[PDB]
Amino acid sequence: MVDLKRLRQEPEVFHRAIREKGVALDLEALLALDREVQELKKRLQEVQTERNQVAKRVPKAPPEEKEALIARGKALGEEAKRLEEALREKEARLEALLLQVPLPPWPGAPVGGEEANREIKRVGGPPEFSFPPLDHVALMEKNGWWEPRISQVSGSRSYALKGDLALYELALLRFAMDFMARRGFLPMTLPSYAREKAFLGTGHFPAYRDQVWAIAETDLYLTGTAEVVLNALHSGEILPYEALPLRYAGYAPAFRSEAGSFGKDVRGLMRVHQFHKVEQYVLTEASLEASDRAFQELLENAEEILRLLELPYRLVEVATGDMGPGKWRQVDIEVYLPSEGRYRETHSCSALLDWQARRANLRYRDPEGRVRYAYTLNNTALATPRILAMLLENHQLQDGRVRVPQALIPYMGKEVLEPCG
Amino acid sequence: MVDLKRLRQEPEVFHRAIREKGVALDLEALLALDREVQELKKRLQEVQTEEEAKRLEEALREKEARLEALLLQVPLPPWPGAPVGGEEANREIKRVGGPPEFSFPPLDHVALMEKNGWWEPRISQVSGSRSYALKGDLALYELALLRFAMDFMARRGFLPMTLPSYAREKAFLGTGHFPAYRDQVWAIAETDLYLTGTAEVVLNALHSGEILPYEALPLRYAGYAPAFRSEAGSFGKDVRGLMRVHQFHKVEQYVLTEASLEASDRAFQELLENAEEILRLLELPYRLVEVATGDMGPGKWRQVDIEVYLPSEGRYRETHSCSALLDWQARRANLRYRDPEGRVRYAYTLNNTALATPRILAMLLENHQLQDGRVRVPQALIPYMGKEVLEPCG
RNA sequence: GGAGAGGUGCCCGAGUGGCUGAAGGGACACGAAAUCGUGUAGGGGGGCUUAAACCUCCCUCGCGGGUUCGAAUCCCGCCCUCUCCGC
Ligand SMILES: Nc1ncnc2c1ncn2[C@@H]1O[C@H](COS(=O)(=O)NC(=O)[C@@H](N)CO)[C@@H](O)[C@H]1O
Ligand SMILES: Nc1ncnc2c1ncn2[C@@H]1O[C@H](COS(=O)(=O)NC(=O)[C@@H](N)CO)[C@@H](O)[C@H]1O
Ligand SMILES: [Mn+2]
Repeated sequence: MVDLKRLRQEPEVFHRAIREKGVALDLEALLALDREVQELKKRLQEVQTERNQVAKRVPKAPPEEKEALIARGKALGEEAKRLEEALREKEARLEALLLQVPLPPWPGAPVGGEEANREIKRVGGPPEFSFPPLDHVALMEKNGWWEPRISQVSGSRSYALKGDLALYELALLRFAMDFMARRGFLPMTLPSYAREKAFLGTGHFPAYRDQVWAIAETDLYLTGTAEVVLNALHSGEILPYEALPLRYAGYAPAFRSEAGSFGKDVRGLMRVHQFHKVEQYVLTEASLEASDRAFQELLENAEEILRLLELPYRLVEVATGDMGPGKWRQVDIEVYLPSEGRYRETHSCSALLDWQARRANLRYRDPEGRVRYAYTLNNTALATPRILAMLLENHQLQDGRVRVPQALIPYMGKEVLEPCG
Repeated sequence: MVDLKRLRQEPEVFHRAIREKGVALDLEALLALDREVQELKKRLQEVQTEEEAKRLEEALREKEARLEALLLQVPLPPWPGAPVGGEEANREIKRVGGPPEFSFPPLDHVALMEKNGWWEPRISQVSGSRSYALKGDLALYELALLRFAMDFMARRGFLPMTLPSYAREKAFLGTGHFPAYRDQVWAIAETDLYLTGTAEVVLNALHSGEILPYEALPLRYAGYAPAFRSEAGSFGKDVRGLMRVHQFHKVEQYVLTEASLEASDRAFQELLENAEEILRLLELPYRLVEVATGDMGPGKWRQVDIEVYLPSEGRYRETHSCSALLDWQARRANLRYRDPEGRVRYAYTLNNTALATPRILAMLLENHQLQDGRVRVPQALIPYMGKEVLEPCG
């Protein structure tokens, strides 16, 4: 959600954002409807002022006028009722249009679609094996960690791990939580479902609604990320300035429909319906300086996690057309997956300024007493099992076993993962 | 699913089981409908030796479809040692550990959560009633308990597994969750998928259609998966806080064994001792409860619940539920094995909770609370938490 | 799936139709141990103004709608909380 007052006064700023982000939105029709709504409000307020007048002047009034004054206030009520209905319809349509308005991206973001995504940093590189390397699926098959029977049970885009790799998945999640905890972030375990209000607050609705699984015969939807829950926690609250910034490390199972992924990542751990993810969520004051600081921290935290996992990664600056309607800036972190001979996303670091805060009604009281919309940020801490794909391939041994990075030995109690069958 | 031939030979035994388990099922209408399917098969065999033949096959389909939906409701006879009656007839087998002694008025787990800021009650507005969200050390504690249960089970000879929380209809039918407990399961809209209330649904479905080798038996699985349940109660101390919620985490013990009462009794005992030893290591007072036939479920041969003591309520609360189902699930899920004589037989299935959060946290908080309001960590969990006492956040 | 009790400002809480955007107590801040005094919601129009400040009007007493001359108060739907039952 953008500032409506700012939208009226700098509309070309938002029209340029619409184009660069590929949003299908008629900004002029939006501005036309807004002017209708504002006019109709003025009318309603005119009737409501008379309503309140007449109501105040009925009690102490001469009986000879009493009848006429009550009948007059009754007609005022019937007209306000007619205006409220007209205003209710128009504001509904204006809401649907306003939920599509994108936030203008930061100038440094490449303008274009996915093609314009541009690498900015690279740490470590493709490993050089003195043996023919195996893909992660094959490694799991060799070590007996893969349960292919799960597709018969649960359908495509499902997975089930066996043996040490199952314990490895749960260790990776705790490894990420412990890391985030000792970086100042408050750990939280959260549910994986919420009502529509929460998806509207983050921006997942309406733009990404087909990516969400709904729970039938309920008003609930399965969340694809703990961001949905963490962002909705403080809706309608006016937080104190001294509480800021809020740094949350929320773990929750994730569910994703993966609509429109027909033909992409059909086999493996890369693109499944249900996974595990530890989320970084930051709520800070309405300051570019503070947002830039939190953004850098979220990136560094994710990078450090990958450094401890001993994985070669790269940062990618995401282009306007691949960035999302609400994003000021987005930087993806990609880890190299040899079997695909290319880097694959593992994290997505996003600054959204007040765009989510204006949807979820996230506000704080600054030191001077002014209530202002906060700025929100989020980034992956660690998500399984996609990360396991890189871990298996980058840490495979000659004999087909998989090493465990130094930082994970205390969690697993072994230096090399033991096979099952 | 019960054996058809067994049902024809001894119908009185399955009348007794319907009465003692209280199943809304007319067995005489099922038997009559079974005879009616047999008569239609006697007409077709006379046409096979010698349009009218296709009309008898279009009636057969309908009759068989009705018979199948009605066979899925036939209960398994319980073991004689099970009390007859409802929940009131549940009999305490034993109890281990005494109620805790406090030199101060104990707090309930919600109050302990409020005091230390381990609670996020704002989740009710985000996700609706009957939800929870943990903060600080209690959040870390929940994840520690799950890894602890998986490490324990893995050292006890069970194969650890991380599993999805959704499956197709066949898997719920295969365990018995469908059609009896359909209204306890959330469906995923615009899919043919349903959210599982227990990893039992996935573990039982894995080997559907396979003939397992005798040597591979017994199968011992410790599957972890988030759990989803449509009914988490309404309000009150029975559901308040961490006690009953729509989504939770559970580590599931699941055993598939050969078709012998000896093998099943051995497995049943193992599932108990595992949960008991988990509760022992968690330093929690618990008790075992034999479940009566009417509170047992249609497919259960024997069910023992394990309950843990909750001081604020001065009562025991169910934390584990240990079941033996003989081949009642195997006949639904098509779980078969080859015995040493080379004969294909339906296997026996068992399951029991290993550990489920966050309900177990309610007992942990109240039983291990200190005077100042902190909560100590049992020795078995210090390596997982890195501290002896849970520190507060807010 | 039911029964009863509720939801008011920073919190507890008074309000059986207008004297209530709101008493009293606590908390906090400021000013003049205890005491006294003052202060203590958000949103949106309009006037004036560069702006701010100031003046004025409208909406919100969990959310939305309805009744009425008039609603925090009465009705309806939804949401949440507590206690007892159902599963
Ligand atoms: N379908 C999927 N299967 C497996 N992992 C996935 C899937 N979708 C996302 N992930 C993992 O979750 C991470 C976050 O995904 S994201 O949508 O791009 N970003 C977010 O959700 C933000 N909340 C920041 O985490 C991905 O980088 C990837 O590691
Ligand atoms: N709605 C719920 N909220 C919190 N915990 C629950 C909930 N439902 C079940 N549990 C926990 O999960 C355990 C297993 O529940 S059970 O249905 O009785 N048993 C099973 O599901 C069997 N598959 C064995 O686990 C319970 O004993 C309890 O500890
Ligand atoms: Mn209910």
